[PDB]
Amino acid sequence: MTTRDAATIKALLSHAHEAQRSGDVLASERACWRVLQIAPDNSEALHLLGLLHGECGNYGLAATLLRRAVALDPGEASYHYNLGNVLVASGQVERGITSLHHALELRPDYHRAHSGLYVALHYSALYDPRARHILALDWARRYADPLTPVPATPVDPDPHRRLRIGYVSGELRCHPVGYFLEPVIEAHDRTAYEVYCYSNDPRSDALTDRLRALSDRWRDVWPLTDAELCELVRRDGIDILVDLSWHLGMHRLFAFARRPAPVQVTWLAAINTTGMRAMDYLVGDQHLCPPGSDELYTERLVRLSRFYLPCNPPPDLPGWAPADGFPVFGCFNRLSMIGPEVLDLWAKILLALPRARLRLIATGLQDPVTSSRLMRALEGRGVAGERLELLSPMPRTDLLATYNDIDVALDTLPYSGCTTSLEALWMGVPVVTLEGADMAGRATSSLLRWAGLQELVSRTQEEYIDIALGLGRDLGTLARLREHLRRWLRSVSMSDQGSFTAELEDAYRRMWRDACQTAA
Ligand SMILES: O=c1ccn([C@@H]2O[C@H](COP(=O)(O)OP(=O)(O)O)[C@@H](O)[C@H]2O)c(=O)[nH]1
Repeated sequence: MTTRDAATIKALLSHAHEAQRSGDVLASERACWRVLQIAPDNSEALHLLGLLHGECGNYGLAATLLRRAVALDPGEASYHYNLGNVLVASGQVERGITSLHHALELRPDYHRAHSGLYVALHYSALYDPRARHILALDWARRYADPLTPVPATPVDPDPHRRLRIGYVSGELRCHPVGYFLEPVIEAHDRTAYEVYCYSNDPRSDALTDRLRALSDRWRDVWPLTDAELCELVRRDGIDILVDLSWHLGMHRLFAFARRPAPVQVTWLAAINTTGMRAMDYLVGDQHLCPPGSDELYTERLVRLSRFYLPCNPPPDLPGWAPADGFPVFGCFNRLSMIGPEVLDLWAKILLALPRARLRLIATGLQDPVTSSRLMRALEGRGVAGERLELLSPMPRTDLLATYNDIDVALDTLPYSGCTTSLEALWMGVPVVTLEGADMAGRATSSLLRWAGLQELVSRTQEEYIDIALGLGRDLGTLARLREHLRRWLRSVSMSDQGSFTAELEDAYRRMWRDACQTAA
């Protein structure tokens, strides 16, 4: 006789895939375990448990589930793809890049692995701006530019009429994207603009409920094809469509590829070009996007004369403590951003201030394997591993509150942080950064320059060290900077929401004028 197993597995395996596509993680996981109880060499279920734990941040389990899936079926490109992403996210950038290469070698038309690879390069100093640029263009040429028509003249090209703005993202939720979009959506001038949001992910938390309520129109987009989304955007009559996700998120750039709107913009998540002809504008700022940078972008750079994001803090802000070995340095950035280049500098700072402690908080630090590897990485640079204190990730306000126990924040290179740096300043903690010759290494350099704190902005790695040393020694400059931030916080709490979105609206208007104008 034979067994009904194969049928039971298949029903569990499709149920598991539905559960994960709809957002129900705990249900997809338990179904994957049920498959492995019956058939523990099932590489499809190993793989899916791999993804889910990778999304949850358990990179230790994730990686070994995905490596076992690779061993059982090494020809399957998607198993290599997802292993590469886990490895990059865990801090092992070069090992992940290799895995991403394998996925492309096995399936040369893998558009998600090609993006992932493009993204991954920004976490490594080994790939210059020319290499990243080329790979992006290569992607666009393959998957985007074939779909793109020539720019048509806008419908009802009235330079002064009320404009419809469409925000397209798959991280409209408790997430940097959602955090910076909320103020913009609330403060948009309804006399001159109308706000459509296109949510490209099913996860709907308290912030999505707020974004939905603040939007004029909503639209849940994840179940639609790119062609279906295009005919939806066209029917809504969107004048300016905005890519909030970029290559880093659950984007919808093949819908953008077709030019459903006459003005198409990438903003907020972008750290480099999309590579696409179909993207007209990228919205940055004057410090963020350096003078000779434009040749690196298919989009036209829009250098706003303020910081490229709204800096007003949330209402539920923990509020500052009276302060409290000194000094405690801090870096609450993703592990992908903490590689060999940064660790070399952080070690040199810790040798020169032999009592100072470094405090990292990120996803993956719950696993002993990844915290051990980080401790050992520092000991190899002559720094005792006990001086390094690693913490598992926390809720937003709980994390904000732990800045009270930090004297100075350190920013990553070559991929500069952004929202962690802003969060630090909100809690009266100064941030030391390197200004890279590169948009991806300038999110903090810009922020700091626009907030008056140019003295915390190094142009060289040895200057980075010196600034961090200077702050660890002098209590006075710390108390000066803590007050500068107290005044800045209040100023930004009051004006910055409306001040920013007016400057952005000014940019949207000039994009629109120019679209109508050149039809004459
Ligand atoms: O343990 C953590 C770490 C981060 N975050 C939040 O998620 C964001 C992720 O920032 P990231 O680590 O990607 O660095 P960034 O790119 O903002 O510099 C932060 O701003 C925090 O608000 C959190 O809730 N818990």
